[PDB]
Amino acid sequence: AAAAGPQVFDVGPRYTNLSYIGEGAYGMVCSAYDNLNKVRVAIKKISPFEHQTYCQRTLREIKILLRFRHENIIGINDIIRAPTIEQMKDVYIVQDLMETDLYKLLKTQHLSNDHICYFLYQILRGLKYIHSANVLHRDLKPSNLLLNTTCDLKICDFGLARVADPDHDHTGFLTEYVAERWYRAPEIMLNSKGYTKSIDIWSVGCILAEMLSNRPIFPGKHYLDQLNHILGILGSPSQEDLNCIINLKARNYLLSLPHKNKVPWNRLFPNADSKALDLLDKMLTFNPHKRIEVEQALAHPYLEQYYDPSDEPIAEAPFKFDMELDDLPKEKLKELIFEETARFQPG
Repeated sequence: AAAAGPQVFDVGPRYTNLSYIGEGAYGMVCSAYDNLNKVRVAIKKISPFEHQTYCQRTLREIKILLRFRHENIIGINDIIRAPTIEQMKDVYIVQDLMETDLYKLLKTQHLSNDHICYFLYQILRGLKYIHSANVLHRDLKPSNLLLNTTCDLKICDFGLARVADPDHDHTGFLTEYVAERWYRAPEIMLNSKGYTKSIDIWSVGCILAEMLSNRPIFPGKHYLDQLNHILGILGSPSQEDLNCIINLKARNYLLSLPHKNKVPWNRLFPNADSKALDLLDKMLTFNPHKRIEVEQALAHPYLEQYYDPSDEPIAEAPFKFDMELDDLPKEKLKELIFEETARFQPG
């Protein structure tokens, strides 16, 4: 078995000339030469079978990525695992090699207006598909946007993704949340489980702001600070938008805060295209009901060079029902992962 930083990175006959390209969630990532397609590929080694949580996120990601087929969503090209459940301790996911991600790129590179526009278009084109499958990504952020050397953009990391469930979106004030703090919609901190499509549009809005300035727009240091950051730019919510928050504890928290006026986007982003700021405004709308939808965003004048709804496909096979994964034991989840990965076996 081939070794790297040894641990075991055992990827069969097909994949050779391994190079460590960092750590991931439940294992390590290497590039490799695909001896069959004659290209360098990315391979992620995953070891989740000890933890119900790691199993759930792995199964969710595999089920979604295998069902989805879209230019702006990372595909699974292969999955390497032992031929039996008993021998399966690890799973290797083979994906297109993407040389960087928007997180890494924004560390050092200034984006041209043309790059910002093309990246935003591709994010929303991928997100249109995701949402058309009745799926929410729920963890959109620069590190989950992969880029290759020709600036093709692919959304990745569906470990926190859920089937949309607007009916069951309500929760109490200060409900604990998993997805990265700085990209969370205001309603997550107030009264939302993040089970509606509008939470993903907020994250895209945050990413657009970050592309315009190379710094996170709402770098909250703590759960409620995320909201003070948002209201420090957007200003105090309107009476109308408060009237939409019926949770008394969430509404009274907002009422307790001193009045804050809106900071104009052109003051924050003086170098920005005016059309980009108009669209930013509509994505970073406090009220999730008034927030722009993905298809409206694609149709915005900022994106007019790219917009072509005939070339913006939707999903053939939406997830119509909850994937009831939350209270399945590890052992069943391992069986489902085994079954889900069976198509890639010589077998």
